[PDB]
Amino acid sequence: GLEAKKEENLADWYSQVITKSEMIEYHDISGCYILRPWAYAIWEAIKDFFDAEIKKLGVENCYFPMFVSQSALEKEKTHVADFAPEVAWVTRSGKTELAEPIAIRPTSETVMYPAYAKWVQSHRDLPIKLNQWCNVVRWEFKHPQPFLRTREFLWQEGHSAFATMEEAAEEVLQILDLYAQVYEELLAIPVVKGRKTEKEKFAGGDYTTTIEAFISASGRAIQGGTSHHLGQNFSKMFEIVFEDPKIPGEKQFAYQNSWGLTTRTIGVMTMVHGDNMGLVLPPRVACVQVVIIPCKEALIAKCNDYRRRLLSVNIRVRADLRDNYSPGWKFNHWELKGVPIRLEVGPRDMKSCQFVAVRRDTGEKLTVAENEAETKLQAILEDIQVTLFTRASEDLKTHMVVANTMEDFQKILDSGKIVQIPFCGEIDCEDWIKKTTAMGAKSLCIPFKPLCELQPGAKCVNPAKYYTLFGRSY
Amino acid sequence: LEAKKEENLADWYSQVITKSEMIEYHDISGCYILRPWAYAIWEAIKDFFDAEIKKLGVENCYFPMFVSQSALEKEKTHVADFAPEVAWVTRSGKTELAEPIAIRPTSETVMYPAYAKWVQSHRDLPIKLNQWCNVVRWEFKHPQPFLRTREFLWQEGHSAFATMEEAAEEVLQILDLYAQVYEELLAIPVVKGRKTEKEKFAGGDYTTTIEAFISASGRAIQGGTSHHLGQNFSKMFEIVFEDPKIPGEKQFAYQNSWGLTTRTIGVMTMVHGDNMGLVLPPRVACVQVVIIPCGIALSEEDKEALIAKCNDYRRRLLSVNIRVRADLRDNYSPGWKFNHWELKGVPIRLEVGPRDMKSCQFVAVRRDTGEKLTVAENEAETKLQAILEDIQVTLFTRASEDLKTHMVVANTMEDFQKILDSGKIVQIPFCGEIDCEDWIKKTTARDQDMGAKSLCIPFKPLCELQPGAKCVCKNPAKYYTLFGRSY
Ligand SMILES: Nc1ncnc2c1ncn2[C@@H]1O[C@H](COP(=O)(O)OP(=O)(O)OP(=O)(O)O)[C@@H](O)[C@H]1O
Ligand SMILES: Nc1ncnc2c1ncn2[C@@H]1O[C@H](COP(=O)(O)OP(=O)(O)OP(=O)(O)O)[C@@H](O)[C@H]1O
Ligand SMILES: Cc1c(Cl)ccc2c1ncn2CC(=O)C[C@H]1NCCC[C@@H]1O
Ligand SMILES: Cc1c(Cl)ccc2c1ncn2CC(=O)C[C@H]1NCCC[C@@H]1O
Ligand SMILES: [Mg+2]
Ligand SMILES: [Mg+2]
Ligand SMILES: [Mg+2]
Ligand SMILES: [Mg+2]
Ligand SMILES: [Zn+2]
Ligand SMILES: [Zn+2]
Repeated sequence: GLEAKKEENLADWYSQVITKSEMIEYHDISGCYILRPWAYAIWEAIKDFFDAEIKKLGVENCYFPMFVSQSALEKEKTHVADFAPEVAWVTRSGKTELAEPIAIRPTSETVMYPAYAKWVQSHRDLPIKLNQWCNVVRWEFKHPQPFLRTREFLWQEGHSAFATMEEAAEEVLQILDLYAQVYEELLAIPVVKGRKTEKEKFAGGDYTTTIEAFISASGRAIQGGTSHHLGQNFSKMFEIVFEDPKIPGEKQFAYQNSWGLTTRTIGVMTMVHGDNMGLVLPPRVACVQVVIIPCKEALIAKCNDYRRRLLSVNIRVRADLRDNYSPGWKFNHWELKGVPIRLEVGPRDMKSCQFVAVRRDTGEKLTVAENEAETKLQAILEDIQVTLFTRASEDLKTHMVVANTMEDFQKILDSGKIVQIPFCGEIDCEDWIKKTTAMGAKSLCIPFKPLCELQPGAKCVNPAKYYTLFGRSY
Repeated sequence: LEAKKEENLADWYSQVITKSEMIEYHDISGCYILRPWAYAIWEAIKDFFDAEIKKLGVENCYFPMFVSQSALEKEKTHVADFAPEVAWVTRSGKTELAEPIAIRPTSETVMYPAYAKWVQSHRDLPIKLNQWCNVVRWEFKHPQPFLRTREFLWQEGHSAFATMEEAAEEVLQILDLYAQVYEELLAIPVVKGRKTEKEKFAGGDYTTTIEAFISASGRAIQGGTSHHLGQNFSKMFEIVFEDPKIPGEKQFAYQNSWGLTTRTIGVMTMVHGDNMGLVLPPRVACVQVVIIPCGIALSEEDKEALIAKCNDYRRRLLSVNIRVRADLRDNYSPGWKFNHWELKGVPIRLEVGPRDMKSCQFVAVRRDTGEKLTVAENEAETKLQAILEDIQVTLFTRASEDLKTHMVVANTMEDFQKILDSGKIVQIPFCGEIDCEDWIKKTTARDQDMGAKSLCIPFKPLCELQPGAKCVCKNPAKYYTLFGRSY
């Protein structure tokens, strides 16, 4: 039983939700968390979707080394100068000092791009589109939290190289849309697509696109996935060049993108859809969509007749026929785990050709005829998915509003909301917003489709260049 | 490709793995990039093994890569001989860590502390977890792409059971699955066996293994490992439960652990590769058939028609589940493509030219034999699928007969030494003592014209040991033991 309340102390509600759902176990190294099968299976569903989609775009899977040499990492600013403290360094094997220390990838640009330079000697050799599923380490400064901000995490990073800007620019938005599908269609989480401001964008790229999600219970936004156009910053840095097709002896630098998505997805799913009864799984990612619990031989045969029939309609179902646990225990158990539907069968319903289905999201008990099983259970699963998305949508609309001068901006921000405001775009101004609201508010993204069109000649909260989504964030 | 596999094995191997576009070199010694052509093979192995272990009830998870200094040293999980292979993170940025942290060389000390917390009663067993992950071992021995790399990808399975008989049954099920990966996927024959006392995982009860043979070097290699740990680790980490029906007794879990790595791909390369390059077994080839337009005089519409035919073969082949690629690139000649996909080891090259179209035929060329066949266009799905099956059987049959030729029996040290020096591995009567196995290693080095180590005690040796047979020292022999020079 979960005894914390998401409204009371978010930090202790989250800790008990991830542990009692058997998603997370704690490790003795700060910011490192064990992914138990319940959590890992969600990542695997995400991985199945994204991998298939990027494969349609021509991207191929690979695996590059985890260790990055001091020269390659230092080669040029993959990072900016402040990222250096988050890099973990190996300096010895056993008791023997390494001649030069080696770093654990915090990202793989500096591992991959020297090889890209070797593979590209003509425009024939482009595009290169590689993706890897792997683990990366960042010795994070902020307070660690499972799946939101971890010291080690799992991700996919995609790195693609092109002959022209226009090819690259198209992929950036293709990948971002796929990140948006993961959140919206898989995890039933609504997101805002946008571009990072000068201050918040990756210093190694030209522009950074992003999807931002909102976590009501904290009043904070969070970056869900990232898709950069690196332009020619890295190809100039690593000499990824090909020969001009028309002009003797003349070199062109490749255009590059890089994009990544992490297990942070699962934490956002938890923070958005979790309730005071525990985890709530969107059916699309639930490895168990229906759990069957009997409330011997006659009644179980009915339970297994339901479970074979549900498998026959491609529904992921588990029959919890264990005799060593009381039904009440099972109810609590699978509710904490967030199974979308509990299918209860008692002696009463069996004789009636009946059963009761309990949806995890709303709690309604539904009495359905036995014949009705595959058709009605799948209809409930799709309404749970739609219901979870609709509830989080209307929650996002409620907490994302518009203000046009600083005093109005703060009042909404202090009410636990994020707001789109007319913005200079300049770093000095964004710093000032950061400390005036302080607890300080950051820019989240410049939305592709802002709530309002910017008023003719409107000024920042210099003239305004764009409505920018601001808020307190992770 | 310049080098020849029989002349200089190391440079042939370096040339096959790079010109097949499997491997790229890194500036960290013993670390190698897995380009998509190699990684697709890993994915094929992964897809098979993963499905199989799920049938056995094993679940997938992911445990931290970092091992605290205290946890790694807290218990005797490994012999101190392994300490030099552990890589240590000692600082972030320029700030030294208060305590250094180790990179997982294996995950016992990370997992088993959590197993102890999760095991509170008999209800909590069995625990069967598997993780696909990367591991670091600062190898002293000569690193080689995929055979011995300082970072590698693997699967490690760790299971805990209430009873010994459950544990023991799984050890051999996993061993059998490893044997199916090598034999049915990679077409490599293997010898199942048990490791000698010297060669076993010191922390377990017994170690089973599959051993593979690489003829061109006359050297064997450990292809996969499956341990019964008994209760050695459950006692160290207190993975215990009280059976209420057995009041006053602590029930220590019976455990297994098992692992398989990207060494698989290197053995496949070494076993089936030839002087034209890689040879992929159809079962793991990410491209089973490459379609190449030939003979491209032709109007633009005619050329478009010939590409249309190539794409129609590609949809026909996809429709019966053959993995196919149409190399429709206009910037390379057909002859270039022939060589390119041969170096990559594609099982079947399907050539289509304009005369072939008008004739309603195509040409299929098998990578394993080089045989060219003219096939009727209507017969494409059935004939290509039949050839793919015969390639697979051909590759396994060749490597089988090669293993049979190079694995023989000797009952005297002098015969053992002579047979060994001919590039073979040998089953000999062996006492089993560690001192003796050391003796054999340095005598087979001294008296050679690299010492030989024990490979496994075969489950099914070639000959039965005679009553009162004595070892090749003077102690009696306990069992026929497979010996050889090894990677
Ligand atoms: N410590 C972390 N734990 C989990 N996910 C993370 C962590 N740091 C970054 N991410 C995620 O990685 C994705 C791509 O990595 P990237 O380098 O763009 O992150 P970032 O800009 O440093 O993120 P943030 O400001 O949210 O820490 C982001 O969309 C973010 O969701
Ligand atoms: N450096 C390595 N690179 C690739 N695979 C490896 C490496 N070391 C071990 N393996 C493989 O990992 C499997 C399981 O790991 P394990 O620790 O049992 O190996 P091991 O006994 O140390 O190996 P070896 O005798 O080759 O040194 C072995 O069966 C072997 O095939
Ligand atoms: C600590 C640190 C360093 Cl040292 C260097 C770059 C870093 C970083 N933290 C964040 N980035 C930026 C990136 O990772 C760019 C993109 N890499 C590919 C996947 C998507 C990702 O956004
Ligand atoms: C360097 C080093 C250390 Cl420091 C510690 C244990 C080691 C090791 N080298 C080898 N083993 C032995 C193992 O890994 C045992 C089993 N672990 C589960 C998967 C299969 C594997 O056989
Ligand atoms: Mg960061
Ligand atoms: Mg950022
Ligand atoms: Mg070893
Ligand atoms: Mg060994
Ligand atoms: Zn301003
Ligand atoms: Zn002996």
